[PDB]
Amino acid sequence: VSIPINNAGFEDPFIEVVDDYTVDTPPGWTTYNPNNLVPEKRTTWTSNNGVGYVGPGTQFYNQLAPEGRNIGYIYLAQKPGSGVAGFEQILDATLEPDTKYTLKVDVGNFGGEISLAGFPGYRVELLAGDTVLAADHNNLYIKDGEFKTSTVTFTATPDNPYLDQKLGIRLINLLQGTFSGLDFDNVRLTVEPA
Amino acid sequence: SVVSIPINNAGFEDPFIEVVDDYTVDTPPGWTTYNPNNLVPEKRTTWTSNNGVGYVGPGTQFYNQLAPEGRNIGYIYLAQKPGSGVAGFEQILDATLEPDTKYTLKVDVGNFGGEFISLAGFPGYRVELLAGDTVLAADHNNLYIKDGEFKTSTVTFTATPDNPYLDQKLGIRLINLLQGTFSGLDFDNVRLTVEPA
Ligand SMILES: [Ca+2]
Ligand SMILES: [Ca+2]
Ligand SMILES: [Ca+2]
Ligand SMILES: [Ca+2]
Ligand SMILES: [Ca+2]
Ligand SMILES: [Ca+2]
Repeated sequence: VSIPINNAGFEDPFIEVVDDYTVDTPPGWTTYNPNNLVPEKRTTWTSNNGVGYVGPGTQFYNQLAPEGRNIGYIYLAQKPGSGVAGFEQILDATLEPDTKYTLKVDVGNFGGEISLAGFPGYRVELLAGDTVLAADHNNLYIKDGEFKTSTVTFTATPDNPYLDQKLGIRLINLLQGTFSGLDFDNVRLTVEPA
Repeated sequence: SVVSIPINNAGFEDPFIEVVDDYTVDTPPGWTTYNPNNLVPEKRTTWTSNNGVGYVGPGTQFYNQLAPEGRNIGYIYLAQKPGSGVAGFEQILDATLEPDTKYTLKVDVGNFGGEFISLAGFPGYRVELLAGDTVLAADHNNLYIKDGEFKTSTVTFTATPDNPYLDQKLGIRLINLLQGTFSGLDFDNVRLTVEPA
């Protein structure tokens, strides 16, 4: 009923200090970088992704991390309109027919003070091979300091072109606004019979 | 104070079609053909890629209900293999993106069934709410629609005063994704409303 995802809640690496965070791609995820917005050689000033600690006393959120200690974030330095980037993970599971997939991700708009107000917008995708089967493109209004849960669902029929191809997830910073950073957490993919 | 945004031929009711299950193969009034991948030729002949309007009236073979609104639906068919690109309808609206406003776009998306060369199967759809060239929010094939049925796609978007695209023209796209066969789908009942956030 549940499909396994590595580091699904970005709990690895463990981070001790409040509001600390990494600037390396979270383990178990690759950087989705179709427009080359995330450079090969990262700096703390460049487009970046990583993991962050949302602990008691966080200046980023009114709540704690939706799950565990940690969230995964994407930050883009380029100006709005330059493209997208984010997290991708291809799974060791395949598109199977008469099956309904439910992808749930929590999407965070962190606030605080540089000022962190505003949002670049998000997209969450369910892949089979290279094909986006279903995606939530920025449908939820998320206020600074809050998380909302994005849901993407998909049902494959026996006649689907992409059966037995590898399932995948993308979590995308759209860069359609500033402050152009956002957080994700608690990735969940469950199957049930159609 | 919820108010709607004018859309031309929002229901594809223009033009009138008298005979049930008959259809035009030309771009519907008030809409342009979204063809970013040139999939739909300028002159259409029935078994080529085309789009148009179609009458869903009593006795239709194509659906387990009549049209969601009025007599007519808007359809898009693509003859290429699943994977070759996307095409559908676009209409740029008169209104412009406004701050502190929640937008609600609702569209009925249809998966016709039957035979004609077997119509079972579906290409995938995407509904987009636009400002300028920017897709603010979109429903990329999020609803499972059985052959013979319609489902209501909903796209919402709240504009903040810091939004980079204020005062750009609003737009709507209804897209055949070409990720399956039979590679035709219908649309109907396009509505866009605004209300304060
Ligand atoms: Ca977590
Ligand atoms: Ca650090
Ligand atoms: Ca923010
Ligand atoms: Ca109609
Ligand atoms: Ca069909
Ligand atoms: Ca229905």
